[PDB]
Amino acid sequence: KAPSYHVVRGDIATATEGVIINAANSKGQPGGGVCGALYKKFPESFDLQPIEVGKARLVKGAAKHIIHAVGPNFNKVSEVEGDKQLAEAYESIAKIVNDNNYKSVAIPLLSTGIFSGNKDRLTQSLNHLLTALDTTDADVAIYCRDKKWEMTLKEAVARRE
Ligand SMILES: Nc1ncnc2c1ncn2[C@@H]1O[C@H](COP(=O)(O)OP(=O)(O)OC[C@H]2O[C@@H](O)[C@H](O)[C@@H]2O)[C@@H](O)[C@H]1O
Repeated sequence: KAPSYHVVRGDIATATEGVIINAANSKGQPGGGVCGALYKKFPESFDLQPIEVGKARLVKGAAKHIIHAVGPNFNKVSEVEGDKQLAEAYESIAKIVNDNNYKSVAIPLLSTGIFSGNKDRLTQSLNHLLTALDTTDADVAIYCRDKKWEMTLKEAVARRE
C-alpha cells in the first residue's frame, strides 16, 4: 500500500485527477483561492453546506469528485490548535481517499493562502499532507502556484525516499 507524490505548479481547477481536494471554509460557500477556482469550473461538486473545521466532505459531480476540506484559519486560531486542525483536515481527506478507494488525487496546500494569517506555511502544510496521505494508496498531485513554492515542494517530496 504505497502512495506517490508529485508536484504541479498550476491552477488545481485544471487537474486531470478525478478527485480534487478543495480548501474550504466552515460555511461551505465560495471562495477566493482554490475554492473560488473550483466553484468557477465545477459548481456541481459543491453542496454549499457547512463543514466542521478539520473535517472534510465528498461531493460528487459528473466531471469531478471534490473533497471539500476545512483547514484552520490562522487568523482565528492559535498556532497549536491550528496545527491540530490542519493535521485533522488532512487526515479527514485520507479517510475519504481510503473509504472510496481513490487511486489518484489532487491536493492543494491547505491553510497556506487565505487562511495562512500571512505566514509562509508551505512546510507546515506539506508535512501534514504527507503524514495523512502516507496512509493511502493514492498517486497524489500536490498543487501549488508559486515557482518558488514549486522548487521547495519538489525538493521536500524528493528528500522523502
Ligand atoms: N487555483 C489554484 N490552484 C492551485 N493552488 C492555488 C490556487 N489558488 C490558490 N492556490 C494556493 O493554494 C494554497 C491554499 O490557499 P487558499 O486557496 O486560500 O486556501 P486556505 O489558505 O486554506 O484558505 C481557505 C479559505 O479561502 C477561501 O477561498 C475558502 O472558501 C476558505 O474560506 C495557497 O498556497 C494558494 O496560493
